Amino acid sequence: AAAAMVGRRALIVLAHSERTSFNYAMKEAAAAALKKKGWEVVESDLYAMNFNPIISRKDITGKLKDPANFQYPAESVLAYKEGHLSPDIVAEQKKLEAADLVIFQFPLQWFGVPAILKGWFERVFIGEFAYTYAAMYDKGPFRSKKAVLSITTGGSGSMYSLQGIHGDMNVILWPIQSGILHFCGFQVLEPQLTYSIGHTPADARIQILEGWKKRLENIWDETPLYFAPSSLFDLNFQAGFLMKKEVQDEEKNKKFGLSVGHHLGKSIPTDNQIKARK
Amino acid sequence: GRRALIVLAHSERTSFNYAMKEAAAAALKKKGWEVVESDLYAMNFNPIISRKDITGKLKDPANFQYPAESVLAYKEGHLSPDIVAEQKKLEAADLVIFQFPLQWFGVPAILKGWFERVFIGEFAYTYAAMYDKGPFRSKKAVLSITTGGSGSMYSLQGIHGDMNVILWPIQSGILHFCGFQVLEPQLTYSIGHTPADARIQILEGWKKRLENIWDETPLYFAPSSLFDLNFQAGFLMKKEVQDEEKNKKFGLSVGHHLGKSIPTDNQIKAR
Ligand SMILES: Cc1cc2nc3c(=O)[nH]c(=O)nc-3n(C[C@H](O)[C@H](O)[C@H](O)COP(=O)(O)OP(=O)(O)OC[C@H]3O[C@@H](n4cnc5c(N)ncnc54)[C@H](O)[C@@H]3O)c2cc1C
Ligand SMILES: Cc1cc2nc3c(=O)[nH]c(=O)nc-3n(C[C@H](O)[C@H](O)[C@H](O)COP(=O)(O)OP(=O)(O)OC[C@H]3O[C@@H](n4cnc5c(N)ncnc54)[C@H](O)[C@@H]3O)c2cc1C
Ligand SMILES: NC(=O)c1ccc[n+]([C@@H]2O[C@H](COP(=O)([O-])OP(=O)(O)OC[C@H]3O[C@@H](n4cnc5c(N)ncnc54)[C@H](O)[C@@H]3O)[C@@H](O)[C@H]2O)c1
Ligand SMILES: NC(=O)c1ccc[n+]([C@@H]2O[C@H](COP(=O)([O-])OP(=O)(O)OC[C@H]3O[C@@H](n4cnc5c(N)ncnc54)[C@H](O)[C@@H]3O)[C@@H](O)[C@H]2O)c1
Repeated sequence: AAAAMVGRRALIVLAHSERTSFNYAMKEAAAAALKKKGWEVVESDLYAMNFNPIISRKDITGKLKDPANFQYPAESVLAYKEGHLSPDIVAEQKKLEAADLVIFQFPLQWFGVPAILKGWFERVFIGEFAYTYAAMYDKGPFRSKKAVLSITTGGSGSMYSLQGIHGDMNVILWPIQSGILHFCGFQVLEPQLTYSIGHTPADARIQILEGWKKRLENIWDETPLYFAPSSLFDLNFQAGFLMKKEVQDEEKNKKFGLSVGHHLGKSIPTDNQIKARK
Repeated sequence: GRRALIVLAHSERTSFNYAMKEAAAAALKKKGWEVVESDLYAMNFNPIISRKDITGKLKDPANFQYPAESVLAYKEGHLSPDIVAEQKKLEAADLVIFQFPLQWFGVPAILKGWFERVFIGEFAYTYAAMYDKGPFRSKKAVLSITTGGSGSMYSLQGIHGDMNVILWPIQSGILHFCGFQVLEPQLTYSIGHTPADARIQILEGWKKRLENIWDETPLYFAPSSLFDLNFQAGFLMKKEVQDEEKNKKFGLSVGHHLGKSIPTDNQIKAR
């Protein structure tokens, strides 16, 4: 009936302290659904792990190159290559290497990810492992993997609409989806947005769980979000990593920009960071 | 005698970030400001929200909810004392300066956590008082950021895309949301490839700016009065205001682009 997805691995990263939370419920739902379709599922429950989110010298267990002028980016890359990274970092890196699908489950906090997840990015997404300056965006190491955000908010969807007090949600997601995930190569799927979960009745919450589960059955066949391909740009320091001139000329006449970040002073394509286009 | 709080998020005293903090403190003191600091790494500050932040009796320990529990604790005064000490510095401060390196297109984890544990409901925001009506409307804030990448990379045509979009969640979502008037950010691009003689010039320029910082015009955000501030209306833009804007070519701000063009450098330069 569905002899598929049998070879495939999934990592679920959760950033909530309480097992009584709807965030925890969504993580359980995701794991169940994926297992049922024959995925292997690994988890990182950052609060349960008591994960340490602060970068420091202690992340390098070997010999620093220049302890007088300590620079986390350079020192962390050397340590990755020589294998004297702190073992909590390495364990997470091995889960990522193995995973084909990565799901991030968290509550929106101050228009962003929780501190503990931010720190996970900071300590685990090391140079050479997750990105290089030669291989950015679509050429990056994780180009064979897919990622998706599943977010809960306290505020209602109207508040994050084009005319809402808080403003467009597409703008809020951009730094995360483009700046962190796509930067390392991930194909980014449509975010799962659960608005105003605190004022949602029980019957509706169950529908949401059921809908999440249903989505996950075919998650791998979805079309990803649109980001400008790197090939539109001159990727060297002399050109300034600017958009190629021929591409500027092709776009001179169009009404819409390419993406939220590449709006080009024009209109932002509707729901660029929320819905795929095919 | 006005008061200033400088929040720093860098671990190394050898860093240009540390240099900029020292420069800021010197300049402000010279002009007769009182200067308080939060060096988050030096303080070994704890950035993770937990039950431990409430020292008293939880309202509902079976179904723990940080937003509700933190607000009760603020009102009854059983917040963890590390949180309270920071809150007292904020209350006193007229000017707040945030000094940090851009990390993953955002603030460092340790500063994010500072926001999460210190900007508690009732203290920093309510629901009645959002944005320009918020508790900190009498105070001014400014970001001072360093990046490794060059400014061309964050231009309209750069690989990384518009810097105005990157700053919006911080300046609007965190700072303006609580009432702060937000001043033009101090952006130091490609600090890694800047020599010592140039860095000292930059420090000197930072210092020069700070002598008149209080007289500057703040960034533009859509006033709250353009909106229907109740749950039934959905906090949407009022109909009359939608009609007045229907024909204009530019939107109001980065977040309130309204499907039109974003006013140039909305989050970087004042009017
Ligand atoms: C520091 C901070 C910053 C914040 N910033 C923002 C912000 O910028 N924007 C914003 O919109 N919000 C913000 N919030 C609010 C926050 O995003 C919400 O509290 C969060 O999304 C709630 O998710 P939860 O899983 O914790 O819900 P809970 O309140 O724990 O759960 C919601 C409801 O679902 C019920 N439930 C749990 N499990 C199940 C189940 N299996 N089946 C059915 N019902 C179930 C619960 O019992 C409860 O009734 C912020 C909160 C904090 C603490
Ligand atoms: C996890 C992580 C994520 C990152 N993500 C991004 C990203 O998304 N985008 C981005 O653009 N960058 C990113 N970076 C890079 C980061 O922003 C830069 O490395 C940072 O801005 C460097 O600033 P610094 O103060 O540490 O100075 P450094 O350049 O690291 O070192 C300071 C130098 O200044 C010198 N100096 C100090 N004081 C003085 C003085 N008074 N006079 C003269 N010289 C002085 C010191 O001697 C030293 O040589 C990231 C880095 C990390 C670790
Ligand atoms: N933008 C931000 O930075 C930010 C940060 C935090 C929260 N928020 C806001 O959080 C809201 C989500 O709803 P909420 O978390 O405020 O819900 P809430 O806590 O106000 O839920 C209210 C319900 O809980 C009941 N209740 C009983 N005792 C209570 C108590 N001690 N405290 C609170 N409620 C009690 C009320 O009677 C009512 O039924 C959104 O409006 C969102 O904007 C925004
Ligand atoms: N996260 C990011 O966005 C990002 C991206 C790329 C690189 N980085 C980091 O920062 C570094 C990027 O380099 P950078 O931007 O600091 O400097 P750079 O290496 O690009 O400096 C350019 C060099 O050419 C010269 N030069 C600079 N501008 C010029 C111009 N307009 N015309 C002619 N010559 C010019 C300079 O004197 C310098 O020697 C990388 O080494 C990496 O560590 C971060």
